[PDB]
Amino acid sequence: GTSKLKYVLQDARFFLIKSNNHENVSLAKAKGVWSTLPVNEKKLNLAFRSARSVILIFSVRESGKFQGFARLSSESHHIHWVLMLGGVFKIDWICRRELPFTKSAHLTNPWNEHKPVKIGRDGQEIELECGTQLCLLFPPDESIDLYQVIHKM
Repeated sequence: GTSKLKYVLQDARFFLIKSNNHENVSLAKAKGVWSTLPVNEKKLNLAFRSARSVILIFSVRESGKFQGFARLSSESHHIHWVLMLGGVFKIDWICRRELPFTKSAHLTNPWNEHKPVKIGRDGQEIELECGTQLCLLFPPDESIDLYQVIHKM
């Protein structure tokens, strides 16, 4: 179902994460971690303290798709990334399935000039309504149990 997912997303904040290669997103899916440049690190740490859930929505450059989304479970703290980096965020994946950009063409992001939500620099914040609808478009990931994520909120 979608009900626990909607609960996790209620009043969340959303950020677009752009990776230049699939290897880094694979590492993040395997190890439950993400790292970003300090300008984005500072924004994510501020957001983590400010909201019930901070959701990272991942897209590999040139792939034409999102590769999934995850919830921050920690601030950054001080991984063989394919590359100055900041700390390491621990994340819990909510969906490890892909979503093609063709399916999100009706969603615009007011915080990026109402451009389609696929468009944005690494770290671009996605407004609440747009980000919620974007996450709800992903195919359900039946391997994930949101019970454990709910308890961390």
